[PDB]
Amino acid sequence: DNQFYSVEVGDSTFTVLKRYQNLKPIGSGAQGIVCAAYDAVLDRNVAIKKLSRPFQNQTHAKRAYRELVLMKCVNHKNIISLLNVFTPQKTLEEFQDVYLVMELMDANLCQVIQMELDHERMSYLLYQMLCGIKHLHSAGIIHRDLKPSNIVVKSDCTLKILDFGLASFMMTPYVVTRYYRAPEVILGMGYKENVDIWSVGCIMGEMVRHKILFPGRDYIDQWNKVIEQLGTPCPEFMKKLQPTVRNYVENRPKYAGLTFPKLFPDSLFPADSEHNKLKASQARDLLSKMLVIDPAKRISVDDALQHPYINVWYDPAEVEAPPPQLDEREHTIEEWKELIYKEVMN
Ligand SMILES: COc1ccccc1Nc1cc2cnn(-c3cc(C(=O)NC4COC4)sc3C)c2cc1F
Repeated sequence: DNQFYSVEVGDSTFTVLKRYQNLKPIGSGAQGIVCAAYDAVLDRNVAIKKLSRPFQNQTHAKRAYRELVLMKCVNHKNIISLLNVFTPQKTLEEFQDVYLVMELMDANLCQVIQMELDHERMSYLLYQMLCGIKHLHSAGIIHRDLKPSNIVVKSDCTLKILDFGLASFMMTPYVVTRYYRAPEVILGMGYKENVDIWSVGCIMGEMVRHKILFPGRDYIDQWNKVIEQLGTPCPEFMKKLQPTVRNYVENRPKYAGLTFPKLFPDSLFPADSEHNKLKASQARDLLSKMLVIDPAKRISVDDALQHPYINVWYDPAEVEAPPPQLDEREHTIEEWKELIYKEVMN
């Protein structure tokens, strides 16, 4: 008689509204377990993510409340839009789980990275990534943690971002990915909008190379791979570092740094025709303006949107959606539960 029913996807239990049918697992998609389903009311397929007791600790709760708030705060075709938010529980007292429903896409960006892509679809994905990031920046949201696993793609090239990024101690055997974070994040520097441009460059370079550009067990190894390939930054960059990090970075073995022709040889790009020959040099040129250690010498979102490799997709109304209440501090489990429950019920 109630509007909910229970199914077992994996070893997880999905209690969802009776409008969603034929639940099957898909991918990881951060912060829990996600399902594909058919929505009988909308006559379309959807993705449903379960947030199991998001108020169980500060890290889970601060992020969950931040997501739930910020999603009815953005409106752009390359940023996640929720079709529905619900909890099967009736009261605050019994409140346990939150379910997020969104349009069903087809694949991670990780899977697309493994593929061998043409310039037309490559640049269109980066175009959509830059538009979504521009929208977030214009809404006063600087991500700082873009990664392929949090960007979903459709078969027709459409792309959406999922997570809104950073704002700590976890208990599970689930590890965070850090390879796409900017030197500002690795070195605790204070940042600006183009901190997300470094992440786009890491993604674009991985699409070309089919290898993580800057892998490592932690920031120690990750930093070595940055300076090994890009070289030690100029004395101006390091002047802007805090004394302690300053000493560790000044004393790291100096590296000359390879040029971008040798970092991404023409072998990695299609270049059997004249069109592909030109697009390869354009693609490599943008990479060299994005994979810059010093954020003062790093290209901005707006400048990269006007890059010849990118601007072939520009259209009058395509990022023209201005933002249509704020973060909190230290709360307890009881307080985060009530805060999250209110946002769910409105
Ligand atoms: C904050 O994140 C979320 C918030 C709310 C709800 C969900 C999410 N996350 C989430 C959303 C999507 C949207 N599409 N997919 C997806 C579908 C795949 C697939 O195999 N589809 C078959 C081919 O057509 C059936 S693969 C893949 C990555 C997702 C995976 C997700 F984890």
